[PDB]
Amino acid sequence: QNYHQDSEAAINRQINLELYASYVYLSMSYYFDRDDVALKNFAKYFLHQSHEEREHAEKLMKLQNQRGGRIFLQDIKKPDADDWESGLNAMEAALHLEKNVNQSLLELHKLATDKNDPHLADFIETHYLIKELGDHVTNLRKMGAPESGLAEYLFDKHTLGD
Amino acid sequence: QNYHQDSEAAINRQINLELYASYVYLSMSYYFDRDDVALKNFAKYFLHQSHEEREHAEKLMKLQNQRGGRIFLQDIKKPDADDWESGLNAMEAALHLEKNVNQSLLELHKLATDKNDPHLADFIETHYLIKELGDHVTNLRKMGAPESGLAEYLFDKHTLGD
Amino acid sequence: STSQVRQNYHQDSEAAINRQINLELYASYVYLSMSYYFDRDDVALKNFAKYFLHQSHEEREHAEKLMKLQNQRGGRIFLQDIKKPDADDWESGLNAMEAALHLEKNVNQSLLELHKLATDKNDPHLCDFIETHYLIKELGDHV
Amino acid sequence: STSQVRQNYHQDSEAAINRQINLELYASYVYLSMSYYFDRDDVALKNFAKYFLHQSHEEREHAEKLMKLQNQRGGRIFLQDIKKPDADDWESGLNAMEAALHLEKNVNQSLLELHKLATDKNDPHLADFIETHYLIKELGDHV
Amino acid sequence: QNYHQDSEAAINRQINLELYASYVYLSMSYYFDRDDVALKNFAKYFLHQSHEEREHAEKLMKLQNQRGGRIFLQDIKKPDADDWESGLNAMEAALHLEKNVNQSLLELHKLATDKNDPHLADFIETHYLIKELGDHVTNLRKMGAPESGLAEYLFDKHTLGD
Amino acid sequence: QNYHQDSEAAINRQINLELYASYVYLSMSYYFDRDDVALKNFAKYFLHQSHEEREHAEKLMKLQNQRGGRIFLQDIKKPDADDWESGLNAMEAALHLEKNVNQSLLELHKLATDKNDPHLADFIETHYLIKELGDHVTNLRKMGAPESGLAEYLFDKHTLGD
Amino acid sequence: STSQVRQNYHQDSEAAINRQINLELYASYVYLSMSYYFDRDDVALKNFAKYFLHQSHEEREHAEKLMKLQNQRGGRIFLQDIKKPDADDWESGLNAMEAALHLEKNVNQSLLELHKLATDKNDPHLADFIETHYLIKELGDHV
Amino acid sequence: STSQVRQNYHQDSEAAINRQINLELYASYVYLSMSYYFDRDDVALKNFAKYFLHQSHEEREHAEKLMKLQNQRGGRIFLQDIKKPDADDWESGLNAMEAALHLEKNVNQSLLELHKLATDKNDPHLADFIETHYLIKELGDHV
Repeated sequence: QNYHQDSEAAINRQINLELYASYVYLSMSYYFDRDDVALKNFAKYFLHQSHEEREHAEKLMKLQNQRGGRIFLQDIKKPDADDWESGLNAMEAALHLEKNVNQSLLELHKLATDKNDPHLADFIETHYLIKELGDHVTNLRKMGAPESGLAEYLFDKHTLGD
Repeated sequence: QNYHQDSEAAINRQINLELYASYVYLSMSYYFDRDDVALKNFAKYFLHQSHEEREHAEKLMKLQNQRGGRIFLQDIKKPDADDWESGLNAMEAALHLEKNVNQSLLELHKLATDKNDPHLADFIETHYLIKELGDHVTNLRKMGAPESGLAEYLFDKHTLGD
Repeated sequence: STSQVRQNYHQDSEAAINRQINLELYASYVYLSMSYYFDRDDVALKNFAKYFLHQSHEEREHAEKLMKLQNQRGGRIFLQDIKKPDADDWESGLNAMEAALHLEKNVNQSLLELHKLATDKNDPHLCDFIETHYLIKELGDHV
Repeated sequence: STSQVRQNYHQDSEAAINRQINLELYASYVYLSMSYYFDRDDVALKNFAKYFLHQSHEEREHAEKLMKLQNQRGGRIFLQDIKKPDADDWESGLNAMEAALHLEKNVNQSLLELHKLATDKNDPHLADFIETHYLIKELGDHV
Repeated sequence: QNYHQDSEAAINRQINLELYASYVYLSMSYYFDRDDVALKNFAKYFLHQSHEEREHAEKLMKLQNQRGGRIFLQDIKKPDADDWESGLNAMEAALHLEKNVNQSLLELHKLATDKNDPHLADFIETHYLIKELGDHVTNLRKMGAPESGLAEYLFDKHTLGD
Repeated sequence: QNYHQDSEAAINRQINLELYASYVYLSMSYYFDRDDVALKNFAKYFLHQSHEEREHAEKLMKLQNQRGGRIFLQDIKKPDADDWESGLNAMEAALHLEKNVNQSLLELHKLATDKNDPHLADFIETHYLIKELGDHVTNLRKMGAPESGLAEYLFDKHTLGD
Repeated sequence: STSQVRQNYHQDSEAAINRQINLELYASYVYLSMSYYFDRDDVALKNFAKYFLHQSHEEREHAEKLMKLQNQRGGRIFLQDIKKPDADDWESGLNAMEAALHLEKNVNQSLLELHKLATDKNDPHLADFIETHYLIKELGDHV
Repeated sequence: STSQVRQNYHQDSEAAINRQINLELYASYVYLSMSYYFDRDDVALKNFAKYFLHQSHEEREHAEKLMKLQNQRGGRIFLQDIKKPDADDWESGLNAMEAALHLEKNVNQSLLELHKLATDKNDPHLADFIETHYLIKELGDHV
């Protein structure tokens, strides 16, 4: 059967993908630590979400070795840009990103049809992480975002603080 | 006496009416829970008041039966619209709403002339809600909004968060 | 055009959800009116009055969960009229429960229907949700 | 033009409230006058100063209940001069004192007036408010 | 001596004055209670300061009666206007007002030269009230008052909410 | 050895420079207390940081007397301007300053090469003060600073209130 | 021109405060200087070290009380240079002591001067301040 | 051009930082690789799995300490690819349990080298930071 070698190939792509997002969210994070962006909360958000997607790839690697399979590590590609211009654009990307990262996670459940259903837990949390990202893109826009640097400052404070 | 069947008839209009508002209020709530709107505290506001107009119509049916009358339920008409445009518009509406809802709740008391004066507590409450409603429509207009999506955001947090 | 958060969510589902919403909403409305049959002195079963007000509120929350699901996956909520119960006077000993328990079928079935439609369109998120939101609504007696 | 919140609130009540605003305000002013007398050395009845300052802040509070009602039904508050009180024999043994009851009568009277005006115009809200507020305005002295 | 009648007549003009202050502030307060400028929190500001210039005139009449003098009560003239236009113009007036309230309070101390120095504790608190008024006027001006009605909202919340 | 006289000379330049830092942040501090400026939180900032650079000079003199050195005090010169224009331009000066105050604190360590490394602990916080200083300049410009004076009001409330 | 908040504040008072701000600050600079003479191993009077770091902090808070009055009355704070103390190597640390004597005197003096300039220009607020501030300042030194 | 917060930070130091940012990020990768090496049913050394997940996060935090120093001194963070755990041809018990020896060597070495460069460019803050970061790093491998 290719089912056992198709599915151990999927855990690896996701592991190298859920690790990628880890990188991007980290690159994003310290784009906001820098003095000429200086939105300490934007930093705190992604950096947490960066840990979340690290802890998420780490579960994939423990499911692999449980299911007998083997762990094929690939280069963690550097994100597409290291200057994310704006908060509104950093969100537009992490949205585009958790969506492409969620594209494959789906191909991983329709091809497993486990009785374990192990990952199904982290499939629900990625979806909670998408609506939150859309909600965050919408507010920035109406707030005459993104250019109004005022708008981003208040969102840093009143949305990424509580 | 037509008085026993007038009242039981004005009760059934109000029951279906105080029902409608709940529906209208539920529609508004999840018009803000949707990602192109994204004002959770708006969403939170109406879904409490929906429950409160619901709690208000549940009393009406317990009063009907307390009075021995009969409960003639009518269709809960779909609220006029499913997209409420802006926060400011949604408020202007439920102001139009709880005002027209009060109009017959007036026709109800004057046609009653009870010794029990039971709904007088809820008559006293439909009025606190209307003052608050204009109070919210006014703060919004002067905030340059709604053409200023910023405005609606800030109100979402500063007035609808405490 | 398209909502910025939509994924693997097929158009036949977005509609079927909105079907199940007006449904469950109808379910709150009959369950509601029902609690208030038993409450009339002609009946006087605070027990059975009591239980149907709760099943009204739980069915509405169900509606809520669904709505929050709709907007969660980027689909739009198009409400319809919550039709007045085609029932009118439920009444008698061991009564109208028949017309009552019934909807516990058509509600639950429309869900299992939704369950097969999700498997058809390979939407695993939708599947788990409905399975969580069928098991729950299970329990029939007393519940 | 019209305030966005008005409802079955007849222009006569709006003027009648505002007239009850200046009245309670005058009532506060006089009670104050009376109060700061019992304090003077020629009389030195701190018991009475005590009651008349307290009632001084309570008729002012009354006044505010009403203004908060005014802006609540949607009407506009027009304030007038608080006329000086006619009083001086602010002292004695069996006198002057009650000459203030004329106040408790005319105050409490203009209220019952406002109550019949509510009932003529069919504003059950204004009515239950005036009734609560007059009953609140209870009887005279206590221990 | 006219000094005994000088001072006891200054106490009265003042009693009639610090009373006026109370009245104006109370007029101001419920201008922000009404539905066309629903501010609430402003409203809490002045109505407390009306209490503070009432309890302040209440002390004046206790002193007159201690200093043997007499209490000559004059009309409480209606405030200059019963519409204040803008939170900005409410503050500006009370600055001007407390400024004219304080002018005479000076003519009251310079013409007293007591050993008791009674009112000198209330002369120090009307100055804390003057700096704080201009502090509220200044912030509102640079906010862009009034029109940007947006300004008066934020000031309402972030200045008067704490 | 000139070393004992170059280092005891470098201690005094700095004592007369971190003292000057104390004087600028005070002249800054009470330019915000004034009624036509009135940012109570801006004031609280420099009046605490001003305390931070007076405690900083008091350590220098105790180290001068510890290493046997002698304390040569100079005039504490009046700061460049006693009217700082804008919350943003005070931050640009205090930044421009803490960088020139740190320019010499460097020459003082490269010329020291202790086994004690006494002022090494204070070098690590003058750098925490600069990153922070730029972080606030950038939000201000950013916080769409300045012009719309409001910017500075929100920054006074939202960044400097917590 | 004029600040929106000034009253009965004469342009002389405005200037004599500012003289009083530079003074007190000069005091904090000398008292600071003194503490670290008693701190040097050549003197090793920690108690006198100790007493004079506290006199420095407190004559600086003084200056701040004064600045906050300036802006409180509506005048403008024009700061001058805090000159070095004429002192430097208090040989006999009694020279140190005699320095402060002529300091406590010139300070307390400029204050009492501010006191009669206030009586001159009929500014009862400025006067009560300087008085509290002088009484505060009095008190020899136990300790 | 230039960031508003840079001071005596030679561009040499800025480049040498971003190298150690990719280096210490690479190390998060290997230790992870190793860690889950021991978790496989074939090795079953939970203890070693556990310790390498610890050192994966603890060197990735290191990475952050660095980037945050970067943006502290005013320099710009440019990530590189986190190369795979080169892994010549290894994954059986008792294997390149080394690997990490040379890894810590090249990590701590590149650190120690960075110490010589601050000393050359007279950058005491960068030098003070790394001595701590290395001492922290030292002591560990065991027991």
